[PDB]
Amino acid sequence: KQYIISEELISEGKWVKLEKTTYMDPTGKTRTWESVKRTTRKQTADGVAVIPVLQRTLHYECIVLVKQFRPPMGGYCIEFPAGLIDDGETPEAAALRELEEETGYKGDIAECSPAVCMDPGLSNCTIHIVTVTINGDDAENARPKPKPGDGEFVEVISLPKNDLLQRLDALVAEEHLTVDARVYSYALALKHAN
Amino acid sequence: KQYIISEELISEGKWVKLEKTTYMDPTGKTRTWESVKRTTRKEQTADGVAVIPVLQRTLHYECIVLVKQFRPPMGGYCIEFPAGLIDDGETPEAAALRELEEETGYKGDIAECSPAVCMDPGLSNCTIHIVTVTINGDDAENARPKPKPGDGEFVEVISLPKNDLLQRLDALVAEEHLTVDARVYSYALALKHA
Ligand SMILES: Cc1n[nH]c(C)c1-c1ccccc1N
Ligand SMILES: Cc1n[nH]c(C)c1-c1ccccc1N
Ligand SMILES: [Cl-]
Ligand SMILES: [Mg+2]
Ligand SMILES: [Mg+2]
Ligand SMILES: [Mg+2]
Ligand SMILES: [Mg+2]
Repeated sequence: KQYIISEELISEGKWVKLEKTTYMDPTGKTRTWESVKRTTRKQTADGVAVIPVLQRTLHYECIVLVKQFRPPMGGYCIEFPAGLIDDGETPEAAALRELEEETGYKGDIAECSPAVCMDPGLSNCTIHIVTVTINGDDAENARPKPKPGDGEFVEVISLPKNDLLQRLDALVAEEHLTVDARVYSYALALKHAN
Repeated sequence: KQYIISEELISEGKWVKLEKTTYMDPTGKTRTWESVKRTTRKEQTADGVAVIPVLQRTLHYECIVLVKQFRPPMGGYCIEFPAGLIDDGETPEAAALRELEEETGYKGDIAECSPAVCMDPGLSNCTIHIVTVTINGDDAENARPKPKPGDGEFVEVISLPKNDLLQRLDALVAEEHLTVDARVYSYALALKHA
């Protein structure tokens, strides 16, 4: 019933662009919407977010998270390991690559989501949420070495799965950090499931 | 270690603006970052709220109440948590309860409210409070929930069981052409993994 009529370019940067989307509402009236987009997409989605489950025997299962300075936020944020998918790359391969680059861990694919939207009121940005198990007992994951690219500066924070929300709340309280919405939504559901 | 140096405007629309952010990296080098921001924010702790509405009913499995909406940036329909911006002077809990009633028709009760969490921190400064709300479906006020949508709002309600959320979300994705929200998918994945 609703559909895109046309798109006007307001201001295109190098990486980000701002468009004025004109769309048909379900009654019949025409309405406008300043939509946001990325220029880097070719591709199933823009990027991937890795839910990395660190499994070590006789230890609590941990979720591997990344702390980075984020200039749009103007501060540090706790997030799932993540990054854009390169040209000629399946979402599963981008997940294992980004996981190793940012954390140093070599993981195995458990499952992969379809394209899911990030902030659909604001932007068109999508990701594949990729669940990855990491064998922490394997010798390749004994001394994990992050391989950061030019510009990335990532700090690894592994928190136990069984108390993820409470440990995230503790980090917000004593270090002024902004936890990611998807990380928080995941941590909430872990507690709510019971 | 890392901090904001300056923020110069590239373009400002009625609702969204694009800024050229300059920041210091941890090696001591100056770098730039195109950052997206909303013009509607002012004194609020976050831009908006996302409602995780747990519909509770005697001799019913708990349901998560979701909303289906055409989203002009995505160019199609999206399945999301009920959500909207926080009005000036409005507390996050009141915004959550109002938006839930407007989009679904349900009168909820506050369970818990998250701190400000980032929506897409590589792209924008946008934040929300994730407000968990219980809905007493046995109450007479929640018997015939009538959505009260504002100007330009056209919301359909989709209530799915909590114990089978991910599979029911996948079943909707296979049947029709629509995108599931990343926070909703993250929530459903956690319910599986717990
Ligand atoms: C979403 C949303 N919530 N509140 C407003 C004013 C918007 C908006 C409207 C058109 C284009 C971009 C926006 N960010
Ligand atoms: C995020 C991200 N992934 N890849 C690039 C080039 C960006 C980016 C960098 C600075 C400002 C805006 C952006 N979208
Ligand atoms: Cl798993
Ligand atoms: Mg990254
Ligand atoms: Mg990387
Ligand atoms: Mg809304
Ligand atoms: Mg609304």
